[PDB]
Amino acid sequence: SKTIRSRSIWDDAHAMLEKAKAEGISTVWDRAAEQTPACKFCELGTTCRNCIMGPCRIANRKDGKMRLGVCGADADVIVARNFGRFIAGGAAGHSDHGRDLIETLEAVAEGKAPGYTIRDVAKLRRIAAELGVADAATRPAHDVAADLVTICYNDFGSRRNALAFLARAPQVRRDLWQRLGMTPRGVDREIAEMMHRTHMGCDNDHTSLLVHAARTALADGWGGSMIGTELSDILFGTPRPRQSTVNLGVLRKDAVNILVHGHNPVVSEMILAATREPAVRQAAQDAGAADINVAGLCCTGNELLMRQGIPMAGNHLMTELAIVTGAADAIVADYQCIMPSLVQIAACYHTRFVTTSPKGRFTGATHVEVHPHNAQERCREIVMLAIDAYTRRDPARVDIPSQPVSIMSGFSNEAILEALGGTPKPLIDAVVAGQIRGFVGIVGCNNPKIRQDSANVTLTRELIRRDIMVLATGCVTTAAGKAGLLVPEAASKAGEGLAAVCRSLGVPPVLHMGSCVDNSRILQLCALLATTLGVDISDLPVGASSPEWYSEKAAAIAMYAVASGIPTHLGLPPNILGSENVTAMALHGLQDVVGAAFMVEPDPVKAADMLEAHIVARRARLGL
Amino acid sequence: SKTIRSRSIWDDAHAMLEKAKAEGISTVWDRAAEQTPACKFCELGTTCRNCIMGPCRIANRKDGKMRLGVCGADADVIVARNFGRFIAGGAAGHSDHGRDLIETLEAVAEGKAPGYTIRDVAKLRRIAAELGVADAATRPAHDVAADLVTICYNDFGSRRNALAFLARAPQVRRDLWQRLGMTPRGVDREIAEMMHRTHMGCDNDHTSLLVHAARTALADGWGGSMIGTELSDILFGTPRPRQSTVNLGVLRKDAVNILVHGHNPVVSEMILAATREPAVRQAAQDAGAADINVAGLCCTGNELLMRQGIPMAGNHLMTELAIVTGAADAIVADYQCIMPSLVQIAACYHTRFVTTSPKGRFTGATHVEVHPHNAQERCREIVMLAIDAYTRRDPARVDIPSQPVSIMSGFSNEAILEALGGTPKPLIDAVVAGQIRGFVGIVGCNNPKIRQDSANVTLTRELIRRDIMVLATGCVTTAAGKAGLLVPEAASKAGEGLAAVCRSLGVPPVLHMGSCVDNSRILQLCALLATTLGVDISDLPVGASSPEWYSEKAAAIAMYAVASGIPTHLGLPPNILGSENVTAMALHGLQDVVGAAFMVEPDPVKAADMLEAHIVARRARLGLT
Ligand code: SF4
Ligand code: SF4
Ligand code: FES
Ligand SMILES: [Cl-]
Ligand SMILES: [Cl-]
Ligand SMILES: [Cl-]
Ligand SMILES: [Mg+2]
Ligand SMILES: [Mg+2]
Ligand SMILES: [Mg+2]
Ligand SMILES: [Mg+2]
Repeated sequence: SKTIRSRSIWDDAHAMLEKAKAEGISTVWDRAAEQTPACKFCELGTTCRNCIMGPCRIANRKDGKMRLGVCGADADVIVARNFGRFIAGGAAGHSDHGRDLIETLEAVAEGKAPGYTIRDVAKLRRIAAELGVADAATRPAHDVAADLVTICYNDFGSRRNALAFLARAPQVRRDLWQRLGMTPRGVDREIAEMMHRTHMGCDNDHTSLLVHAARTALADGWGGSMIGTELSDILFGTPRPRQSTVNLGVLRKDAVNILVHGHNPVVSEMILAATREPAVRQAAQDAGAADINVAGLCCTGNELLMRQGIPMAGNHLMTELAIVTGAADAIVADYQCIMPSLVQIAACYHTRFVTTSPKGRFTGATHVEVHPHNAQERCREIVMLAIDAYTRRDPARVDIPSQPVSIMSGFSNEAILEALGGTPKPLIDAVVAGQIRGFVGIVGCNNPKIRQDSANVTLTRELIRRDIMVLATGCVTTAAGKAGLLVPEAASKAGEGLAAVCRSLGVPPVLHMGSCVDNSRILQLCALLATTLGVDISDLPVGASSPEWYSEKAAAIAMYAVASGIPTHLGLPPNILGSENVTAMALHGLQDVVGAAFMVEPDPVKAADMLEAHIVARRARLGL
Repeated sequence: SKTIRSRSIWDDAHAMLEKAKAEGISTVWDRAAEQTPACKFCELGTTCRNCIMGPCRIANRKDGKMRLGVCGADADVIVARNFGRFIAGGAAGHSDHGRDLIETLEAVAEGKAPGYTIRDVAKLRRIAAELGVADAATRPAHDVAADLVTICYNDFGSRRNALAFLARAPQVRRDLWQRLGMTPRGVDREIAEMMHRTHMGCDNDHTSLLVHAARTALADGWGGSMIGTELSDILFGTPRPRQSTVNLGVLRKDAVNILVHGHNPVVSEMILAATREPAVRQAAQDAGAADINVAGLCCTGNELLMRQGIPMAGNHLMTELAIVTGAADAIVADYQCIMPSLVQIAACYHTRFVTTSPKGRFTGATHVEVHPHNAQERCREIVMLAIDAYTRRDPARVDIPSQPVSIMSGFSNEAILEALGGTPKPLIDAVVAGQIRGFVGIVGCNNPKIRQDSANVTLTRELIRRDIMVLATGCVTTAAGKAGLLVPEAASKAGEGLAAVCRSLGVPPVLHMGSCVDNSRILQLCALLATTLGVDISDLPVGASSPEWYSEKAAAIAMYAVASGIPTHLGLPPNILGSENVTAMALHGLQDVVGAAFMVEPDPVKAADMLEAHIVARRARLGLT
């Protein structure tokens, strides 16, 4: 089918799209077509629904009418407020994620989280000492954890002048933030202040609104997400390199297939542990299965991949198709990016759709709520539901379409530094020598507006060919993985300089650095490289790119990348083009404020040219 | 003009609308007409922009298309998420306001706020003791203040199971909230969680979303707003009854007129103090003025009215018209409900438009930022800017249209209890005897969709005629004031029972209880009455109404009133009618969950009937006639 061919580059997606059509199942692509064309005001950002003096629409008319909202706000204010709330929603997703990790580490410290423990005590003592816990090296681990919990919770309070992890950024960058009024102070506080500023008659200056949008996003990258990443490593282990597989072929016809979907490893790690219990495995055998097969979707899949090597079934636009295989015995979801259509598609089969979070409620789902105190018992209950669902699987509707593709995951900063011998000097030397011209983090989503993973894969191939190492996170992981680029042998696809470094280290030219919260690792790596060189992050040969983004979370990541000094490419524009001034600020003006700006370019080859050009200019700023 | 008559019931508004039209000045009414008809999907709530898989619209088409967003979300989810973010924006406005008061009290306790003091130490010690500060009755005031600051900041953290002031609610109500998952835990936390829940692929159950909307609003009424009110009383004094005046006639042709606008008294109290410095008064006289004349707009005006008796120039839809008088020499703004049109209208005159908050930035304004450590110095600079602007006032463009109307303000709960002799017993006795059949808080805004204050005033008149005492806050204050209902003599307009009680106490039938954050005073009063009677707030003969609301803050107030058990009337619907299920939950389903629901009724006489009928039903359950 020509329609099916245009929706994805992958054979496993094509096969399930044909199967979905044959069974009359509507997918995200079908609903995207129904919503095209979109409302032009909504797409431009020139619409406001923030009070019931409105709603209002703005147009650039010669007769002067509809130039202002009822309150008098112009297009610049309305667009900037909409963008600010958009970013705030993204930051809030990461904020609540990080908060849940704090609450879990606290439950461990109190001895009230059966089945949870401190799995990297060394990192616990290191992070606690870094953030100022007294005698972190020698005090009992639970006491050190309790003090770290208090520091993290205080960053979710209203009394700080700067977030705890912000001290990682170079001094020149913290000084710049302080002067600009951009320093993030509290993870929840910046979000709440954004919602206040965007109320009618509060912040009515587009520049001020965008500066606080930067501050809100920085409170994510250096706050909610960084706390999420570092505490997840403490609770579940610091990732180290390991082999795994990717695509729908990780599902097994002869096993109980449990797909974990969503974001928080507090749930998926305990689902995994439940499947490994002897009596639970025995119950699956008694049902006729060969074993229990856990496979990951989206970010929680990234987390199990990074720490346990659990194979990943797919990314955002693969989620509906994973159920269409007919082999998904249960989906276990927590929150964020879980399309509610999955509840209806699961209803077409035997599949149990299980929700686990009080925040991720889906009408018609099977709710088995999970908290640290009951997770071990509840996750065992959930696996038994999956085994019971497996006994009702219709074999005539099963179609697992592909063979899995080998990948290498686990590239935490700890893992990168260990592969380098313990210091960043061999990496710095390769950059100075020009073997590695720079680094680009390719992050973010899929979007039905772009043929699935076409731009993600093309940009990855273009960059490594130009001796630019790629750091992959989020749903881009599945793209690079299915393209064969997450293995050391993919050095054959890189330019001469990058291939030589990769082969000397035994690593791929594309390093999987984790989930979307683990974009905080890229911030940490840039801060480390800048501090070692005595420069700003805005002087490093780095870039960021989300060629196929969709979510508010992705926009917040892009904003905190830009605000931290990292030129950031987006394949698609945010809904801001109705304000020329807001657009010019995002694409150009921010360069003169924070030392980086957004780029919007749907051609991934042209995006590669633009990212490379910034890297070249940065290499000149360093006199290379 | 028939068009001008239809926009407001007030002569001062009519006069300035005529003047604005003659000078070619566009007002909020003119822009409301340009924006009518509105977008159908935006009006119904059936549109979503929460990701760039969209934007999406939900339609009812024969081919069945556009029933779902690209992610699969239906109309119920989209409408509920939109209403949830709407509520979170209102809660956030009050939240940041309360936070600023915490930071001000902390600066005072540290001795780093020249010109600020603890004006009500007795209330400081009482509130601190109520919230658990050890030895609040005896320790040094600055130590007690530091400990109270810590308790208030902890409610803006992420470690509480319940907000500190929630203990005021009766146990039965706290038990209900706890079972429902509605207990507010952290003022910022609930707002952040709402923004998370409304991200694509998180909370996709409309009942769940509305329950968290209730929790988010409760974190305002029992958190951000109540902290704001109580700390404002501690810093600037507990309101007591006093006389003042209202309407555009409070401006003086012979004076430097400084209009304070916005919400935070931390600024307007220090502007007022600066105008009272002898050297600053002398500068105004040397410029030709008789004096400096501070007048209030919107909530910061309510604040200065309640605590200093400062006359109030007008409410929401009067704000542009106050500049059209040609006598506004400076507008001093902080944040919230400040229409950016005021910047352009000021530019048509000599008026200086001064912003004072890092949060309230206006392109083209004169920014003179104010913080506790520099407010005394900066507010003096702002008043000197106003005196300079006065020297450039064009006398030929001045038209102050009316004579001011006398009002009585200052009815804090402390003042009400003092008028009752120290206890609520005489008020309960009047309620039991049926002299006062019930109480209704009339709160909230103006809205160009309704002839200004027509519904505010008609509802107030209808209720007091039916022996229902009215508690007025926000922009309703100005409406009742200009109607002549905020004075003791207005008992003549109430029914026989309410008139007798009012005359025995010497109070008006309409009690001004302050600004929009001071709607927390109404929550405190209901909680006190419920606890004294041993019932829930949902058992009290009470109601709430915003006949002419517009803001997200007003919806958050309505939501936390409903969630606390207060039947709440809105003159206009929120943008939710695109979902019958969400609408039915708001208007009916909540009744069975929290003991109260929303009502939507644009006819203020019918609104009076519905509010009274709820009051009659609650009086029956108390065993009264
Ligand atoms: S805030 Fe202003 S632009 Fe937005 S809906 Fe209200 S009146 Fe219209
Ligand atoms: S969240 Fe769902 S309904 Fe909203 S814009 Fe995105 S795809 Fe459309
Ligand atoms: S749907 Fe109302 S403006 Fe786009
Ligand atoms: Cl035109
Ligand atoms: Cl508590
Ligand atoms: Cl009722
Ligand atoms: Mg706990
Ligand atoms: Mg500033
Ligand atoms: Mg301070
Ligand atoms: Mg619950």
